[PDB]
Amino acid sequence: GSSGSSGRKPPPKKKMTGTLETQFTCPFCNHEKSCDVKMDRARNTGVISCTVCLEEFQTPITYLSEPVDVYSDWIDACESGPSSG
Ligand SMILES: [Zn+2]
Repeated sequence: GSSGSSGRKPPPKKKMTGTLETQFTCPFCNHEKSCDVKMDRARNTGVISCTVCLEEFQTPITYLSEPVDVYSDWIDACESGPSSG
């Protein structure tokens, strides 16, 4: 058959994702950091919203919960999980 080989493999540049910035992608319109997560403790209910399509969602949260989790939930809640309240 065929073959050559060479080797050598430099390390990839450092690039991580800084979560917990009250910002997340919107699966509805998808316009990058364009959403705000409202963590209401008194009511223990996190409400998310968009800044392009004008959307909003509500979900039960707690002190331990994070502003990054609510985002994920909103996804499954839309693709399959109609919340009532
Ligand atoms: Zn949107």
